Amino acid sequence: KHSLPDLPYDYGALEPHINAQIMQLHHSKHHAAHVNNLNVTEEKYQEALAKGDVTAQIALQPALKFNGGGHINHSIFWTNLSPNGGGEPKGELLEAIKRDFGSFDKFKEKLTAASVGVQGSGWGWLGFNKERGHLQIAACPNQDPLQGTTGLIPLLGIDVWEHAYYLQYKNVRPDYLKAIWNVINWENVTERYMACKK
Amino acid sequence: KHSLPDLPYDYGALEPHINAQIMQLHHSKHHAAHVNNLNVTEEKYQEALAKGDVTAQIALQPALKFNGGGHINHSIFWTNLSPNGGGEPKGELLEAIKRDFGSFDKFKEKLTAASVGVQGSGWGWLGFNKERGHLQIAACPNQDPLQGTTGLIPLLGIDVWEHAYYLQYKNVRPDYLKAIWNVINWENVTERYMACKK
Amino acid sequence: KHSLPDLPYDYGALEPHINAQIMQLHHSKHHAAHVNNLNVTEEKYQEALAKGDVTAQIALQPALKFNGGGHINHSIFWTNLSPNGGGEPKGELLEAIKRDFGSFDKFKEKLTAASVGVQGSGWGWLGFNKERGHLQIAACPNQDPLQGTTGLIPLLGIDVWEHAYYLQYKNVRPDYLKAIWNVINWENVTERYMACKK
Amino acid sequence: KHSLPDLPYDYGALEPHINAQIMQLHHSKHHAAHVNNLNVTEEKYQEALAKGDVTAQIALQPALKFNGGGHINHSIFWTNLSPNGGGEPKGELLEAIKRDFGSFDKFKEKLTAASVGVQGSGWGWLGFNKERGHLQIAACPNQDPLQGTTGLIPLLGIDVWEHAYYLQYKNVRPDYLKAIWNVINWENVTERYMACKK
Ligand SMILES: [Mn+2]
Ligand SMILES: [Mn+2]
Ligand SMILES: [Mn+2]
Ligand SMILES: [Mn+2]
Repeated sequence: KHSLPDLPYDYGALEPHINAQIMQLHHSKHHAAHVNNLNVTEEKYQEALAKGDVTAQIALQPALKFNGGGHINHSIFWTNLSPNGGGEPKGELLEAIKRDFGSFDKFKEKLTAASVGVQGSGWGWLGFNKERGHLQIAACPNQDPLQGTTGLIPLLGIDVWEHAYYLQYKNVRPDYLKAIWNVINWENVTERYMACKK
Repeated sequence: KHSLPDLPYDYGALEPHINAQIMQLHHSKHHAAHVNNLNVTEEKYQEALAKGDVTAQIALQPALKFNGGGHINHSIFWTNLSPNGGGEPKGELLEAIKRDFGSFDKFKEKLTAASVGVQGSGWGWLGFNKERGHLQIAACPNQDPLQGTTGLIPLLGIDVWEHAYYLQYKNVRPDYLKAIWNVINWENVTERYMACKK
Repeated sequence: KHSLPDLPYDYGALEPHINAQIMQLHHSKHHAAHVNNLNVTEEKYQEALAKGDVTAQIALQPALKFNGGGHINHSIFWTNLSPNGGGEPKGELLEAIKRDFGSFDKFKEKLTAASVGVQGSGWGWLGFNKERGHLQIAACPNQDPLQGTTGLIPLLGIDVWEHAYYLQYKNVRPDYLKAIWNVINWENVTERYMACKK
Repeated sequence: KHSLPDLPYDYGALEPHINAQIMQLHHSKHHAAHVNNLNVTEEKYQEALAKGDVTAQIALQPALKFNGGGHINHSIFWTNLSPNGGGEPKGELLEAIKRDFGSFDKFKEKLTAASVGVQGSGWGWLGFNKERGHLQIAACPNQDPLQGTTGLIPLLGIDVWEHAYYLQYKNVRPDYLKAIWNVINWENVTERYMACKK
């Protein structure tokens, strides 16, 4: 049974970068719905699987990927942010960024571009390519999860669905991108990165 | 050269169903952006086409469909709404609705379902299948335009991108859908339908 | 579990419309591989579901849809053909074909077009739309199954993957489509169609 | 106006790795049809563009990408092969492969996996990522061209559509992949790679 995880901070902890109304709706409504729907879908898949009903398993894929992915994505997203975040990472993660993108600032331009480049709903990601052994930027549509659809280990995700920023920045997604850099929990991203050094 | 058409009414003409801030942003920003992006992309295609640069033509497709589609969809959308709208259509359109969907209410349930069913950004459409000579409902992702991607002639469209309802209804897309029926310009939908019968 | 069904005829029973080597490979190798891969994938999904591993479920979707779809599609296809086939259906099925497509010949022109119109691998289908209560022609990419991805009930399928015809007709898919009508099992298609009106 | 490029060798020049029947059909029929379809589509697109018909432009995208990509892909493919090729590439290309994939053998395994991994019709590619300045392996569906859809510069392509191997290898695609390494034109692959060093 999946559950809506608790945020590591209060709804207004990311102000003024991401306002309180967005955090509350995003978490209590959007993420919550993904969780509730995911549980129903999984139960239905178990029933279809037990019956060897292939058509039913196939028909359930859209809801499983969408809500299952949404659960994966938002859960990671909350840990990627912090009221004590911002600045730049340090140590091995910082060195990997320089090595793979030239500089931290160049990395920001790249992740920003991937995030701004999404037409429609989606996510921008900084990931780790296990076979190439280096960092890699990628964009995902709707709620398609990074690992489940590309194989890359997610380290940092940026939600660019309109509900992630509209109330505060309206149509100007770029302003939202410039703002979010102020609340990134580089400690969490670093931990996720080191988990790859397994 | 494509141009941003003026709305058929003022920004606040659709209150309280779709508020003034939504109408103004939707038209002055989202649609406005599609129009220029479309014109720039077409001029770019003209140059690639002239040079027989196939890679260039292919790389421009996402922008052309997204903004070209954005222009087509929103242009139809404004005409589909009216401060004097609402109610039910009459004549041949209504009879086709009864014939193809059973009743006006059943049709409403079906278009609402298709619209509510869009995962991510998209549109819900009531269209006309010229091949079969009857009505047909369909959903399109992002800005993919109905006729250009399915062959169906657009009669009535419902924008379900979060920017079309979020500032007012937040995450409750179903409440937006319920509200929009109050401003449907059935005169315009009937016109588009009869034109398929020219 | 799932197992490879036996053909309702010998591998060379559809000559000279579809030669023996194609029937043999298509059934004993292609469909066979789909079954074996399906069983393995279902087992993997059962494990991922039990552990609540959503990423694993997502990652397995491509293999599940492709091989599960492959098993579904080929199983129907074998029953849709017969050495004692060809001609035209009768009774209610023919009645619906005339009503929904104008005539049997127009129907053939339409399904033929949808089949030849597949760019890449896929299938052409004559299905039944339960909601609208009438026939509907649709095309599906790769092994995506008709009902699982469109909701339409499959009645007659035309495999347009190159392995369904290349050994005999090479690149000329139209020649293959022209020939297959000589072996369509209208008894089976009528049976499927009657099962829908229940 | 686009034209079918002559092969750099005779149809039976790649025996016994890729027989003469496949080479003749692949070039004179498959590639040839893409060229014709491309010219016809480009012309129709020019007509639509001139009249500002956005719907017409969108409707033509599938045929343009499919046949334009087809022309791009096969044109590169022909130059990627040679009766005097095979073995390992000489010069910097090999050092780059060692750097980015560990060794030549590892490189072959990955490109083979990416090629065998295509479900349905498609291509396997060894490309060059200009932004990251290193080699990168990717797979593309149907005829979607590498540079046009991913931005990666094509260096070596492996056609895995069934028409590229079925007449000779039937369903055993892995045997086709094994055999193709014997005719790789590393001179051309290096030529394409050096053009990326700029
Ligand atoms: Mn979100
Ligand atoms: Mn909109
Ligand atoms: Mn098949
Ligand atoms: Mn080919």
